[PDB]
Amino acid sequence: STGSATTTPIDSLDDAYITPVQIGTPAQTLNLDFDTGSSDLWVFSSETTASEVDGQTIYTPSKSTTAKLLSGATWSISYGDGSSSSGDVYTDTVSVGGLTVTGQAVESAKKVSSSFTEDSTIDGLLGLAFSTLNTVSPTQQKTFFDNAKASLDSPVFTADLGYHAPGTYNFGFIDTTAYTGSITYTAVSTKQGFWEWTSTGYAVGSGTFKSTSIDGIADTGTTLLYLPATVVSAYWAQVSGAKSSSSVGGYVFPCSATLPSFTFGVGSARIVIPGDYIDFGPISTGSSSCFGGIQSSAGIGINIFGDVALKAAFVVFNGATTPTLGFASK
Repeated sequence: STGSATTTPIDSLDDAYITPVQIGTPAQTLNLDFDTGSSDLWVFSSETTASEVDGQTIYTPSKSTTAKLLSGATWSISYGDGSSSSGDVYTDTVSVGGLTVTGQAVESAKKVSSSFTEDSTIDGLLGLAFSTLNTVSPTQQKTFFDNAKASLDSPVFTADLGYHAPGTYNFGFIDTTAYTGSITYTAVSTKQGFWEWTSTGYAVGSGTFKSTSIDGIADTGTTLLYLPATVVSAYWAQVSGAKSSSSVGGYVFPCSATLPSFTFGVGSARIVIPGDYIDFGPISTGSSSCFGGIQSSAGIGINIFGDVALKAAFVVFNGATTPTLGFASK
């Protein structure tokens, strides 16, 4: 089997991407944030505290003939941005792009933090990291990918995120029309439950490439590119008037600037992030200070190749017995 679904930016900045997902029978379609940095499939639901729902579409298990309470199971998750959610668990039929899993754990939120409530466009998350990170207790549950894997034509999914445009998540096949050149594969460590890999270095604009190992994660659920302070300082030093602002919470730059590109290494291959991908616009409406898309990881504990990086590539998440990541230009 295979599946193929379009993913759409939630706003003009590409702050996140939403992908329609069918849950239950008859189908209830929710728009979920596919997140390769977490491992829970959770949704706004009929159980979510009413004051914490503001425009989201909800999953109502009582209206699904295939929903079953997963008795005694609870979940609770905290993300890198400080957001959180928790609740109970149903099993139900879940389909993405024509690919169906029966008996998928659908984590129904009873509570969500303010950042979720305030984002009316995101109806929940679909985790695509390793199932070792799933938070369901007392019986950990599998991701949609892990449950689909044995049925897929190839045990892979691909992320093809758009810059200010829709893109695609495919399951079970590699669309050889969707990228240019060849795919470079690189090793993955699953020790922390992430798609963790080591970049071979970076360049700023037309500058020379610096060969250096940068361990980090491929995380579709993170907007920006978070790298070591040395790398980030080297990038922003090439932008007149850029500075790190403790009041704003990262590097800002004059909105009048033209940003340089940023290149990262994948083995001997190179992915180039155009400068415009690094512009996240005014820090507040009407400001002439703009927020940078490359930020320091120093206060995180991990480097994160988020959407800023991943949208410059066609990315293969190879879930074979020995997982690997692949990157191609596009």
